[PDB]
Amino acid sequence: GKQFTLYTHKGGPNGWKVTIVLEELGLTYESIFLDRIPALIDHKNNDYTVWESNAIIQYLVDKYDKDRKVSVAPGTNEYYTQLQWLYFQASGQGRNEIKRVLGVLESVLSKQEFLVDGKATVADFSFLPWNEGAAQFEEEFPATAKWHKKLLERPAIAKVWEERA
Amino acid sequence: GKQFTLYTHKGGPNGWKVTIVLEELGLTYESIFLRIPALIDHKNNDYTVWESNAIIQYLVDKYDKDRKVSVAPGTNEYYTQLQWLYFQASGQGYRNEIKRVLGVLESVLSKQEFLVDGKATVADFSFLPWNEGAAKFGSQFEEEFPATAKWHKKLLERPAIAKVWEERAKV
Repeated sequence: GKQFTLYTHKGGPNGWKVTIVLEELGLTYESIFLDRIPALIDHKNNDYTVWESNAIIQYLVDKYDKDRKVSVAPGTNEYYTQLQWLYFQASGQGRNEIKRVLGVLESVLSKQEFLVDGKATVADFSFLPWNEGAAQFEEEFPATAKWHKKLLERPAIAKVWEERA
Repeated sequence: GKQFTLYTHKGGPNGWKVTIVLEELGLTYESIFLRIPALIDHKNNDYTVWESNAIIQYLVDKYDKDRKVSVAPGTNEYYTQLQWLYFQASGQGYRNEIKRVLGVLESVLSKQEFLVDGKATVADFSFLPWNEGAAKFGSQFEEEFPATAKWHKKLLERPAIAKVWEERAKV
């Protein structure tokens, strides 16, 4: 049946992150709600199991985004720039903190289209659920607001966003 | 001159974290006191990266080809190692939060020698500076978390890490 099993909590922003990626990659999965988590089991890789959402996401793109539709290649400088943003997102998902995170984002996005290169990647996507909590916005962080809005309009993400309610 | 420039704050745990890896890999570097930390690789057209665990990933993937202290990119173990690096960055951004983190560590290290089955990696190294502060909470560390305390202690005894710890001491 389904290639992956995703263990998550019901409204879990992290589970949502991972789901956005699964959908972007056209991968089949089953979601199981509990109540670390989230966790991913890959039935085509000996039921290899990984947790930490951004690690899960790295695994999905490196192994299953060979077309680089939403990710850069392993072993390139760009990969470590992608990784740096994925760490920034994870550190920032855990006020002035929100504004500081947004400030960094704006400082980059006002100058280039996406967090790495001029391609939407999982670096950008990783902020969506958190950012759809962090909300006047378009006034103080216009580049970020616009980028966020445009990410939401990608068909896979719009579908996930529907399921999200 | 020095292959890397590391920007960091004077007593910074994240800096020490990165320095551990630079030394384990025998790479030349200069430290400048002031995200931060940030690393500049003069042998890679001054490619520049920040976030200590992204920096560290960069350092092992490119410069630990012998796999002395890391696993190969592409393998499942790589993603497990990555898992622990994210857990290190997150879990340690009352202080039962500390005991929660140590709890997770203990549940693993009581059943296996290191975080990634078999050998010490940067996954293990990543916790060292944070763990040093946490063990300044009396002896609840070695009492509640003996596997973790053993593991931590033995990591500190690695020559390179001992050297970095002398530097960290005098700094």
